Order: sequence, then C-alpha cells, then structure tokens
Amino acid sequence: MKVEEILEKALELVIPDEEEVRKGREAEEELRRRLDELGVEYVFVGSYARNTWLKGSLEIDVFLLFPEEFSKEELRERGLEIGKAVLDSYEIRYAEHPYVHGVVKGVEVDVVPCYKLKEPKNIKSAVDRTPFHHKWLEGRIKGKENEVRLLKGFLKANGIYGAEYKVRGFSGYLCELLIVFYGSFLETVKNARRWTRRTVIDVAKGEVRKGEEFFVVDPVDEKRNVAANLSLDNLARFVHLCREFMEAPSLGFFKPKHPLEIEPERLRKIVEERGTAVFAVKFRKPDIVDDNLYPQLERASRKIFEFLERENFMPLRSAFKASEEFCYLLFECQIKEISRVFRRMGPQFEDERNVKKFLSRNRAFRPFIENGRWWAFEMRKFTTPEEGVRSYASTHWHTLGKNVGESIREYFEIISGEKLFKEPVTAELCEMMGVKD
RNA sequence: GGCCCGGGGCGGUUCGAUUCCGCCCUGGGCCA
Repeated sequence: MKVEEILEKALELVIPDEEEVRKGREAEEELRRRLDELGVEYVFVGSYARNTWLKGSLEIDVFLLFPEEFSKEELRERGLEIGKAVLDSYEIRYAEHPYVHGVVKGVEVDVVPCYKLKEPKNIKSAVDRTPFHHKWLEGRIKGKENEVRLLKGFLKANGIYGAEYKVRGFSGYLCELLIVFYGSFLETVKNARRWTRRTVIDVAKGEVRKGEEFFVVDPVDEKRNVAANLSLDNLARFVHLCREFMEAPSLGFFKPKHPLEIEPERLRKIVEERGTAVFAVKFRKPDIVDDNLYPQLERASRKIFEFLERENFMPLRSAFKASEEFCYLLFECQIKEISRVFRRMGPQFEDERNVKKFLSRNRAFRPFIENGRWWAFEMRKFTTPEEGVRSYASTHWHTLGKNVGESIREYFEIISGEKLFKEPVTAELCEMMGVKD
C-alpha cells in the first residue's frame, strides 16, 4: 500500500504495550528505592531511560558514578557489592571491565560502574562516555521515541541491528543519532538511499559531507565514529533495503524472516545442478565470547578461502556457523578436481644465469620455451579442494585465529557430500548459494 | 583476550622476494 499506512500498522510491532511498559515502570521504581536505601549515586541511562527500546527488549541500564580519583579496582569491588545487594539474582559479566547484571521484579538489569566526570576528554573507558551520550541525547530525542523504534524494528528484522561483531550492524546510539539528524524513520530511510561508502554524517555540525569512509561523528567526540563497526556490506544492504522499502512499502520489512528449514533432499539436488564442490571444516568451538569467536571465524574462513583461490580451486564463497558444541567453516568451489601437472613461469631466455638454475632442478617432464621465457611442468601435492584444506589447515592451524586456530590443531575434519547436509549447516549453505524459496 | 590497520628486528617456497606462504616487538582503531 502507501508508506504512511504501513508505518502506522508497523508501530504495533515495535512499540511496547501498556503491560511491558508498566512491568518496566514498577521494576524501574523498585530499583531506585533499593539504590537510595543505600544512598548510592546512580543514573539510569540507555534505551530504557529515554523510552526508545524495541518492543520485547526491556532492560534497565544503571550507571554508578564514582569520583574520578577512585581506583579501577575500587570501582569494581564496590560496583559488585552494590549490584549484589540490589539485584534479586545477579551474575557477573564482562566487556573491557567487569559489571553486574541480573533481574528485579522480573526485568533485565545492568549495573555498570563508571567515573562521574566533567569534560568528555577526561574519559578513560567506554562506560565513561555513556553518561555523556545520554546527556546529549535526552533533550534532543524527546517526542521521537517512536521513530527510533521503527528504525530499530526495521534493522533487527533484516538482521543488522546490533553493533557487536556477530552482526556488524547499527548500535542503538547510532539509531538515535540518525533520528535526531533526519527527524523521523521515513526521512532516514529516504536519505539513506543516497548514502555511499564515503559518506560522513556529522550531527553536531548538522552536516553531510564526502569523506574517507562511512563516518557518523559522535556529537560528544568528533574523533569517535559511531558506525565504526558497521561493515561495508551491511551498509550496502541497508541502502538497498531503503530503496526497496520506498519503492514497494511493505509491513513485511519489520517482520523477521522465516528460517525456512529446506528439505535436505532438495539441497543435494541443487548442489548437483551446480556441479561444484561443497565442503566444511569442522572443529570444536573454543570456549570464548562471541565477540572473540566471530572475528576469528571470519579470519579462518577468509584465510582458507584465499588458500583456495591461489591454489586454483576457484572458490565461489565462504561462510561459517557456530553452534554450542562445534563450529563449521563452509566453502563452495568451482573445481572438484584439477590435474596434477601445472605450469610455472621461469626466467627469460636472455640471462643464462637464471635459466641455468631454473633448468637445473630435478623435474619429471622437460621444460620448454614459450613467447621468449622458459616454463616448466610440475606436479601438485594435492588435486581436490578438500585435499588442499586438509593439508593447509593441518599445517597452518596457527594463523587462523588464536583460539580458533588452537582448536583446529588438536582436532578438525572435512565433511562433504551427503554427510554434510546432515550437519546443522543447511540454512547457511542455502544462504551462501543464493538458493531461493 | 581477541580482530582489524599502520610501522620496525628472522625462516620455508621460488631462477629470482621487502614484495608469495608463515613464525618471534612498536603505535592506532573496533566489540567498548
């Protein structure tokens, strides 16, 4: 239908209802009491304070303000104590510095220590500028909360909301800065259509200019880039999503995509139709945080891809899947098998010196002259993609992530054919080959 | 801790490497 009509109905998918709101209100209230019965200096921030939390994602963030002089450990010890005392049930967590997380009257709570500061430049850690962002934002985002959610509801449905390494999308702060700059969801979507990989959005100066890379400069620090961890392809996917949304508005842009558990029978057929080589490197998932695992899987998946291209197996694409127990590096190659002999380029006929050394090597077949320079035939140590990765992974387990690599050294295997479609990697495999349905 | 980027002290591969494939420091950024 028409845009406006779609946005109206979409709100019902991103705006929290009376219940969830009340539930959050009474939780918010109780939390302040307990905190004051202890007389603690606190400041509710984040999406909850400013009423811009995507429906069904309720979570109260509470930053504790300690004097600048207090030590790092002092903030941790005392921070922990207060979080322990105030939460129904706690559960320490980490991100640059420890912090306490738990539940109160039934809702998600984060209790984070940080230095009460004046002047964004004295900042010593992520958590320190959070209060500032909140500051800059509360006055400027009032009355637009609902536009913030449409944008969040939009991004999450198309799997690119969060800014953690597992997604490389848009952080919530980024979403609000984009609303403050454009005024509403529609205007944000309309202008995003003209975004490029060299676009710089500066809200403090209220200006859009051409720069070295996608840069949304932080109102609080002209040096920080709010979309810094937003990947090039996810930016590209967003620009393309807006062009489509404006062209064919659909409430279907705010709804998650159906997993589509394709029949393992239809898949084998498709792979046959492609005539390609499809395989996976499996290994035990290192026991580490997703912020560390994913960048590694990307590195590993990447290193092996390049080993394949220079090795001549014409790799189409790579992919990767991490479950609870194992991790899979997926690959598809245009070359199931390649000949054992290949040609290597020798020196020009001109200099007898280099030619002499090149013609002095023990070779199965006689080298020849072509277009002025010498070349030699030679044998490969492997002729299929899987053979190559088996050699490569076994001999280069390092260089594939500190942890990921260390896991491959102790154990790994190559799965192919029927045996692979039985593994939990089908959705990724379909996504990778661009199977449509 | 990890990943990315930008600099400095070594092997294997190759007729031939700073330049390919990798292993041991210094400054930036990112999840923060």
